[PDB]
Amino acid sequence: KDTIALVVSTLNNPFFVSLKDGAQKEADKLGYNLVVLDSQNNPAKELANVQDLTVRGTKILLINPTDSDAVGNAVKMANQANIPVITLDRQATKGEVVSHIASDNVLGGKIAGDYIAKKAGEGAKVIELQGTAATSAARERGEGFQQAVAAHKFNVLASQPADFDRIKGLNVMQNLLTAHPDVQAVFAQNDEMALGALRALQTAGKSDVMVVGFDGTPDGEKAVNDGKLAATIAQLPDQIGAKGVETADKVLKGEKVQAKYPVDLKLVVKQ
Ligand SMILES: O[C@@H]1[C@H](O)[C@H](O)CO[C@H]1O
Repeated sequence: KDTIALVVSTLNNPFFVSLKDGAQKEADKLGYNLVVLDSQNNPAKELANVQDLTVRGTKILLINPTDSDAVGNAVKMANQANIPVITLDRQATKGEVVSHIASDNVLGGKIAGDYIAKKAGEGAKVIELQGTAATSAARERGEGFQQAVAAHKFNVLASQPADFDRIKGLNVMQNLLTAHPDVQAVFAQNDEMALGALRALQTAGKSDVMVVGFDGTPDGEKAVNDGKLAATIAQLPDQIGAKGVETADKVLKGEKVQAKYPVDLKLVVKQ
């Protein structure tokens, strides 16, 4: 069996666990050996992961960048080693990439903003918990959210990165809460930060604040169902992973593939 490598940004996020399971199930299906490497959100670790794979007989590299701008050196090393690179979920700003597979994060952010305006009303006072700064996913969701801010005249009280992490999202929201107790709604750029934000609101006794997450992970869907999370934009991580391995197969078989493959989003609300 030919080996396909999957370098994922982190395995400490349910979203990336499902992405890995999607790839594993498709690799099993198509008869490939799948090696999984965790970069642990560290560009230095990511680079070393890629350097080690280029000599393991890896035929194709599926990579989820820890940083869209810094991953360029790793992609270029794969390029020198003649190993095709497919990015999943986040882009690579530099280096040659065969195909990129992800959601429309600009649309995702806009839909989140529109839903908030529908519930909390136009001109609502909002806070935004942004993802890791140098990732295409976070940059795009902020951009889509900025279109909603302008359309619905939201008053953005504060906007700060909590790095797609639940504990950080918790602490950042705790601090912004003390400084802006008049917040009406919060857009968290992933479900982990949205879950952390809910816990901060719980600790602070603020039951009145509407929170919108992003991903539709098991925990995020449970919160929406329990009525704790107002909504989440569901992604299809398992299908981003499957589409990556499927696309890896086509490349290895000499079939040309599209440069971009979108994966649908869906607004998830209770009922
Ligand atoms: O799309 C993914 C998911 O939202 C994850 O939760 C954080 O990283 C983003 O790039």
